[PDB]
Amino acid sequence: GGWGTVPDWFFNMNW
Repeated sequence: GGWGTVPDWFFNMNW
């Protein structure tokens, strides 16, 4: 969800 690492709604949670 924020281009980071762990997956999320958008792509990868920033954190």
